[PDB]
Amino acid sequence: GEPSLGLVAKDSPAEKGGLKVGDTVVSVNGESISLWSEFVSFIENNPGKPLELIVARDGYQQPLVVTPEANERDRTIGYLGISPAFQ
Amino acid sequence: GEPSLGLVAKDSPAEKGGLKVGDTVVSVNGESISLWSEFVSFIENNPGKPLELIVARDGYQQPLVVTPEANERDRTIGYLGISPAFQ
Repeated sequence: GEPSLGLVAKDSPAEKGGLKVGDTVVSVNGESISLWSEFVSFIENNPGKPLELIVARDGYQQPLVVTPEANERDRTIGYLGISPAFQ
Repeated sequence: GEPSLGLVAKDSPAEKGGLKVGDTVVSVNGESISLWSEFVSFIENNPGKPLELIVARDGYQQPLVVTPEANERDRTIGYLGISPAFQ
């Protein structure tokens, strides 16, 4: 639902780019997003390409760059190493 | 996508009711489900009431009961403590 992160995998693109549990993704490449599925779409469809994020963390919005890597099960789609917030 | 548990939060209603990573939820309250979002609908809309699950684990189905608790960020919605696998 909401574009807020649960757990971040160790040594993942998400960890390397500075994402943390609890971050809310505000925008990707300047495009505002409101749905987790939109964030997932940007990840899966852009393997190897940097994504410029604005995230809300601890009451402030800050920029990050994260680059999806080739998913080990299907190298044609991107993987960041993130799970959505627990529901 | 699939109602298959990638992550189960520690000390959550999900853990306390016996759910484990890798379980697939087959039905809730006798109603078959096929989508993660359907399980989320049952959880979010039934805070504080038991849900009767059938779960598939290692090829066998078994009954479990879980009781969603009031969500942290929003105490009007139920929370179980589940997330899909990393993406």
